[PDB]
Amino acid sequence: MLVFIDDGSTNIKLQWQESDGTIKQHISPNSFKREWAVSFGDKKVFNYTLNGEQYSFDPISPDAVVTTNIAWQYSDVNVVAVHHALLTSGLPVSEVDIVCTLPLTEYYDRNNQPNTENIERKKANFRKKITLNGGDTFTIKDVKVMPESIPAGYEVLQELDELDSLLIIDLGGTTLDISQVMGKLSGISKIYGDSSLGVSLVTSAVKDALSLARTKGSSYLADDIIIHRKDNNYLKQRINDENKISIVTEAMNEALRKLEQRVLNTLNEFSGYTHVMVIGGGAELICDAVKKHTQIRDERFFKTNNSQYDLVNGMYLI
Amino acid sequence: MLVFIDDGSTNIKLQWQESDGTIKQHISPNSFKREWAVSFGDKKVFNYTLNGEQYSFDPISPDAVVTTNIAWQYSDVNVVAVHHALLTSGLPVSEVDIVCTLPLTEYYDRNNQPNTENIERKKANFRKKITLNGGDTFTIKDVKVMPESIPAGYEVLQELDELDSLLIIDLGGTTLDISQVMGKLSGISKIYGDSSLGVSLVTSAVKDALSLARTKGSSYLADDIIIHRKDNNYLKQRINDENKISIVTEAMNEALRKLEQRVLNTLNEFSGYTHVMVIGGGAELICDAVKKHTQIRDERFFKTNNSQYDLVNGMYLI
Amino acid sequence: MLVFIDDGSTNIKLQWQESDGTIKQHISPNSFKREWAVSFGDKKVFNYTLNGEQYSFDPISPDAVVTTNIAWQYSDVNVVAVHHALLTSGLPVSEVDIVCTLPLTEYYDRNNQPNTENIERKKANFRKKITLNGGDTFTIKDVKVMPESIPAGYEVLQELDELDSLLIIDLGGTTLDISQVMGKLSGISKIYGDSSLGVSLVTSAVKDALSLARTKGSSYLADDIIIHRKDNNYLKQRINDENKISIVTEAMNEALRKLEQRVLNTLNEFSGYTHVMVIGGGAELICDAVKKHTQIRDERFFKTNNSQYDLVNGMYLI
Amino acid sequence: MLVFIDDGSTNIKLQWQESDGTIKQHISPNSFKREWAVSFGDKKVFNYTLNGEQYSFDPISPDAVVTTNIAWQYSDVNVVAVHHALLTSGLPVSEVDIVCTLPLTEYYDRNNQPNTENIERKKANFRKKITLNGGDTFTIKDVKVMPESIPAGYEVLQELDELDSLLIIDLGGTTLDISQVMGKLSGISKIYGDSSLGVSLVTSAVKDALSLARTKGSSYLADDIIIHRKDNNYLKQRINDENKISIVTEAMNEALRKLEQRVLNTLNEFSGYTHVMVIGGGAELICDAVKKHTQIRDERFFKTNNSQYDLVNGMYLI
Amino acid sequence: MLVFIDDGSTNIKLQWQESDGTIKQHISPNSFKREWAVSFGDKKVFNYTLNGEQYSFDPISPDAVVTTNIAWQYSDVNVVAVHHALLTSGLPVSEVDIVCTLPLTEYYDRNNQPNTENIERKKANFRKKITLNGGDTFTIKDVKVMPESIPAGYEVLQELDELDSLLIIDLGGTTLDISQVMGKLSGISKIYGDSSLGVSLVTSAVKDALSLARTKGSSYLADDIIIHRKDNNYLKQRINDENKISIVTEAMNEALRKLEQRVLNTLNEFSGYTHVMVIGGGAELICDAVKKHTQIRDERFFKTNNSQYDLVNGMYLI
Ligand SMILES: Nc1ncnc2c1ncn2[C@@H]1O[C@H](COP(=O)(O)OP(=O)(O)NP(=O)(O)O)[C@@H](O)[C@H]1O
Ligand SMILES: Nc1ncnc2c1ncn2[C@@H]1O[C@H](COP(=O)(O)OP(=O)(O)NP(=O)(O)O)[C@@H](O)[C@H]1O
Ligand SMILES: Nc1ncnc2c1ncn2[C@@H]1O[C@H](COP(=O)(O)OP(=O)(O)NP(=O)(O)O)[C@@H](O)[C@H]1O
Ligand SMILES: Nc1ncnc2c1ncn2[C@@H]1O[C@H](COP(=O)(O)OP(=O)(O)NP(=O)(O)O)[C@@H](O)[C@H]1O
Ligand SMILES: Nc1ncnc2c1ncn2[C@@H]1O[C@H](COP(=O)(O)OP(=O)(O)NP(=O)(O)O)[C@@H](O)[C@H]1O
Repeated sequence: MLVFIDDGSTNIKLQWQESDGTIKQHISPNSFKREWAVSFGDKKVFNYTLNGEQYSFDPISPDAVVTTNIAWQYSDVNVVAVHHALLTSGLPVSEVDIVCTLPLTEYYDRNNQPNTENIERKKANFRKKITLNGGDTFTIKDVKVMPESIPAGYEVLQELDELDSLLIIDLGGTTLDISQVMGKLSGISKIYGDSSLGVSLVTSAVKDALSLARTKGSSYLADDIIIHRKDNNYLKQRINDENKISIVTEAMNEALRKLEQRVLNTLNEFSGYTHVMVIGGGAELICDAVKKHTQIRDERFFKTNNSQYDLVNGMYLI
Repeated sequence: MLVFIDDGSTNIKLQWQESDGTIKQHISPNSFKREWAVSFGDKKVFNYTLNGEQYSFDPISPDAVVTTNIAWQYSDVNVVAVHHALLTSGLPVSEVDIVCTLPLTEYYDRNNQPNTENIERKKANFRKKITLNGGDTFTIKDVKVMPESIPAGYEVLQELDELDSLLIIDLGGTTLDISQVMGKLSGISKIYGDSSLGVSLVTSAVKDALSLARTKGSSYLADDIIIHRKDNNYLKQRINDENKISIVTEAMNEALRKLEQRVLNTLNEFSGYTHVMVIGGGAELICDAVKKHTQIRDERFFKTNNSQYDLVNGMYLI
Repeated sequence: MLVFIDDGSTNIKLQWQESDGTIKQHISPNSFKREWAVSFGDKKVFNYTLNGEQYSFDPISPDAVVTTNIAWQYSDVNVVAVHHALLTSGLPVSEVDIVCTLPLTEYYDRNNQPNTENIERKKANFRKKITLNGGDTFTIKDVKVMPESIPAGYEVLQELDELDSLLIIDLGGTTLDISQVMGKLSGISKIYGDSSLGVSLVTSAVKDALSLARTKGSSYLADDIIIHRKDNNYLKQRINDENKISIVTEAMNEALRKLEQRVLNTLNEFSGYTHVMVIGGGAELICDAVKKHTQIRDERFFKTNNSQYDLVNGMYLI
Repeated sequence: MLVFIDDGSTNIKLQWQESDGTIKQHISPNSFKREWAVSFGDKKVFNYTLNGEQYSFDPISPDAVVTTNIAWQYSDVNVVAVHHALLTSGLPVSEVDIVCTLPLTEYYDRNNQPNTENIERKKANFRKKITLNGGDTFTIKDVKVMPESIPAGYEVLQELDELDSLLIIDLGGTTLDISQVMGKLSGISKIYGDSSLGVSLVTSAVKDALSLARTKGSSYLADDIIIHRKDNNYLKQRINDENKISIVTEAMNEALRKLEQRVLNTLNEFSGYTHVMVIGGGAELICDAVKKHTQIRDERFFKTNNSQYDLVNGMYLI
Repeated sequence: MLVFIDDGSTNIKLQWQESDGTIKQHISPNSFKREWAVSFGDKKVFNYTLNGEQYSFDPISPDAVVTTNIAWQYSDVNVVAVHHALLTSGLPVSEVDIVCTLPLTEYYDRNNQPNTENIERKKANFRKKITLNGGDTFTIKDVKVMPESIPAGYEVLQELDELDSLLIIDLGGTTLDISQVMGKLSGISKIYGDSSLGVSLVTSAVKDALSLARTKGSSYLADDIIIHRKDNNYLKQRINDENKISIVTEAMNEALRKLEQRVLNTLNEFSGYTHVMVIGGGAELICDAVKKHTQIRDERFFKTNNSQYDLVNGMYLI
């Protein structure tokens, strides 16, 4: 099979069609500790070994390595993460072939051409050899790359025309990727990638707030707080023992407001967009401010019900 | 081949006869950005390099260089534009020979003789060396020039007589060129060229109106508005998000009315014309006001169905 | 060669015998604009330079200089006109010698002798130096003058007798020249020259009528109207766009009738004429009124088929 | 007030008597660009709006509209020009009444009577509505016309007699107006107007010479060169950067010599003048050649110290 | 005090006269990171808080925000920058009143009048409330604006005359501002502002070159390279560890040559300038090419010894 992995910093997204026309979407959060897991026998398992150090999954605790740093797309951790995600697919273990991502800024340069060097460093990373203990790993044979902007506009761009342009706003954990594509993928006017502007901004405050609230925890738990920002009762079941939900919520809310400003300022680098779309899990978080700031009328704004998956789906339906 | 390029400021017009008696008319809008295009592979392409800077096509966005300035007929951009136009001809890439234009005022002087200096500066411009990346460019060998007035009257002038005169009104993007030719090209009484009076007058207001309407765009898009001035529904599909079609249409209409006055005033420099013709894409825009102002009876007024092409056709059928 | 130029105000008439006994008659209308002609290469040409100003031919348009003023026989324009006429002869360019005209009043004075002063001013005018651009002009060496009356009667006067007299009426564009010659050129009784009575009278009304009819034009075009006064259809092909042929024809007809009166009044200054002849292009216009007013019987009235040329032929066949 | 405006093509001349017996002469050069002026606040101002287009003053640069064309006496520009001139008078803004000019040829026709049609078209032009921005314009109520020949001879004609005639030569920018008036305004023998023979002849060569000398400029600057033709040092302060003062001066001198010829030829249409006067700013330029050509003795030749103003003064002191 | 801040994109320039007739010039580079500075106590300090986010100075490292984007004249950063600059003046902290800049294109519009809207948005920006921690900030009371072209010509324009024109070329980091002012500030013929043509062109290539040379750095460091382009030894002390000075210098030199072309092309929009001046820090970089291209003689070309300060000085000495 050719199988699609959108390897994001925080979540691996898979698209893959079992020959029965069965196209499947499978997501896997990345949260890895640099040591093995301790067993009590009932499929408690998934300890991986690669180039000295070893790893195993941990969703909940600190010293799961933080992956918001830029160079995640050449990390050894990345290889671990992707293997682990595909090992929980429900696929027949085998050799297979894949397509993966690069961030917008990685492919390109001063004269807006493919950065073959960085593209190939990427391909080479998935050659690294890795062992899971009691069990065989899938083998990853052929690798190719796509950028992280275009394909999420795919369907919408089709029924657009030839003289108009769709602004695709991709906000991920690490990177804000913006592209303007004129009227189908007939043309791509302008791209922009800002690897310092991600959802990380608030997560990496709220981590510190949770530590103040005596809940020193994983990045994943912190994101779980951000996802359920609206229910104070839910947050009671996660913030360890306090009336100081109050310290955390306000610190979270302040830093949330301060994300918007810098993201919107970045948008005013582009103009002449006829249609505007917002994809990525972070779309949920900024959607209304964007829609309102760009004065687009309802029919020209498309924001989907599974924003998190738009990109890998697009990669597939090319 | 000898191939005919009417190189207008805004549109390159080509006439060229494949030896099978096949004479072809091909037009190409000029809209170029001073940087390369960004690829996704499916003949996405056409990045040109000449004397330091580089260029690529963009129909839609600002910072495509505005070519309404006078000196376009010695611009490096011009060379780019003409090469690009011929690269989309469907011709066998090769060495070839061409004829091109000069504006009426460029050929001539105080004692109404050829301005060999300006004629030769023109020829020399098409010697400039240029590279397109993955592909070979046609080579332009022998160059000659014709003026931008005479040849569009050619057929009509033939079946005129010898004692009467045809007024050819050429309105282009930059230049209003008027000539009076007595009874076939047996004689040419009077010429006149006004390089400050072009269609640009309205385009360069409506550009600013579109920016007010939050549609900061290419000259080409603005011309597309002017071409479809009559359908408010069409203009809904181009004016980005507004009841303020209203601001744009009136500003456009006012500036349109104010073109006519200055063009008609210019005509009252000539007299004794028996026959009147109007050529160029701009003919469409002023035709009725001229016809009515000059009190010519129907049989003496000739305005064609492809006004935009009259000149290059004339160049050819000499 | 000695070549004959009847230099009339409006038309240069040439007579010249190629040594093969080949006597040729060639006429050239004078209509000159004080600036050079504009080329498209196909023998488009004939720009002359003399004593500062320059000239070129224009048959059709105003600001061709009007030559009905008296002093035409010392004008610099005259030199231009005569050179131009001989340059279209089909002669081998060279040095040559010529005879030319003077009006009746110019040769003579109070005691009816040659006016050597005016005769010599005339000769000196054809010494003026003149350049045509790409080409050599004929050189005019020896010059002599004849008066504008006698020689047109030449053949008829021969077979007349010795006791009877022939009235020669020369009506030109500027001048009415009348002479009575008794019985061959054995004697010349009486001359009379009226330089204010020419065909100009009607031409210079009809010019203004044509301007009323929005056909502001050359003197030549106006004469072309006068020549084809009889065909309303012809005049439709020249009068620019009107039911107001009506304004022009009546104004022309009125002024035509008013010529006759003053010319006939002038004739009643002479008496005792046995034979009457009318020469010049204007003869056509007044012939019947004269014939009828002078009650001459048919056999004594001679009006030729090429009245325009009678004088230069006479100059030659002396 | 009844206020006198000699509206010449190039300069508006005003005469006007503040009720304190204060008669004032005020002149204003016409040089107008078809767009508004850009402010820095210190009475930087004078932007006028009339019938679509707008205007403001510019003395120095090209695309100030050239007003040497004939139809200036029905131009909308004319109205602008006259308003502007009167706005710099130092008059109390108000309703007022005026007398203005027409060229000699405009008043008259084939039967030498007032051309009421053209006289009234003139009157109607000054009804046009015009706005200056921050400020009120004078209102022009009652309008009458005078011809451009007679009144400049006024005083001199008074102390002439009744049997002799004064030739008034008016040379303006566009028009050569000549009149012969017998012995006071007791009679006017003959008029003549040549609207193609003005000072423009040299100005419109020297403009092109200045462009050759890389000094592409206003008509006004060119006239400023003509006015200071005698000081090479002055012309150093205006001709932008060159030893090629040499190219300009000779081209100017040649075209100057070639004016004289055609103007003198025009004079030989008149005769029997006892007294000769030369008025207009152009008088300065041709005075000596005329005086010498007409062999008038000193006491019969009157050429004034403010030739430019003779006409408007005459209009007033009728 | 009224104190003069020329707020340029890259450098704040101050002029201010301590009542002792003491006029002072003080410049401050803008380079700000969106987080606070870390102390070791010895006046290590200058952390500012405004509308959520905070800022502090950093000259040396990336993620100091790049201010070459257009909208810098309404940025919150701008307010920070200006406060910071004035906090290092050596002034008594207080309420004070200021004048500041706008770019040429910001003041004006289609009908060349003040753009009150943009002028007032500017004034309002300096109302924003800001806190520096341990210390009081100056309070900015009254604000007015001047354009970025005129005042740098001030002294020179005074001793010019009234019929000639001075071309002031302002090249800044973001904007090329050109103005032609006729003979003192008696008149201003033509302005032009190109906000896409700044020194940024080369800086924003050389930034990327430095990253190739493993010296990923601040804009300021990159400018420091450009300033000391001539000493290879100096550049050894800044380019981190390489024989590949070679990669950087050539990339810098190429992009430098390609600035000139586009700036000179822009100049050929103006003509008739008698005097030419070049101001701004960028003047140093293009001076010779301009001087040579415009063929001005030495005495008409003025380029000062503190080009960077010409504008704020002019603002003051109005
Ligand atoms: N439904 C959601 N509600 C709230 N927060 C969410 C939601 N989905 C995702 N997030 C958060 O947003 C973060 C970044 O968005 P996401 O699109 O998942 O990044 P990614 O694709 O994994 N990485 P990348 O695009 O490479 O930066 C996630 O890690 C979560 O913390
Ligand atoms: N069919 C049309 N309807 C309306 N506007 C048109 C049409 N065709 C052209 N135009 C407009 O008229 C402008 C100038 O006419 P055009 O003849 O196309 O110029 P050109 O020959 O390419 N250039 P030039 O003659 O050098 O100024 C175009 O750029 C369009 O904006
Ligand atoms: N065949 C003709 N029919 C009608 N009108 C004619 C004809 N030939 C000439 N004319 C008119 O008569 C005018 C004067 O007669 P023409 O004899 O041609 O003058 P000329 O000899 O050239 N000049 P001149 O004798 O010096 O006044 C011409 O200019 C024509 O307008
Ligand atoms: N004192 C002068 N010395 C030299 N040239 C002058 C002088 N005064 C005027 N001129 C030139 O002569 C031109 C025409 O003369 P002028 O009398 O000023 O015209 P006008 O009366 O304003 N116009 P008009 O009579 O309608 O053609 C001016 O535009 C100047 O170029
Ligand atoms: N002396 C110098 N030598 C070389 N480069 C310089 C010099 N001074 C300034 N520059 C460069 O030129 C750039 C822009 O010129 P500068 O006049 O400083 O801009 P500004 O006035 O601060 N901003 P703006 O006019 O709004 O674009 C600076 O940021 C430097 O990179």
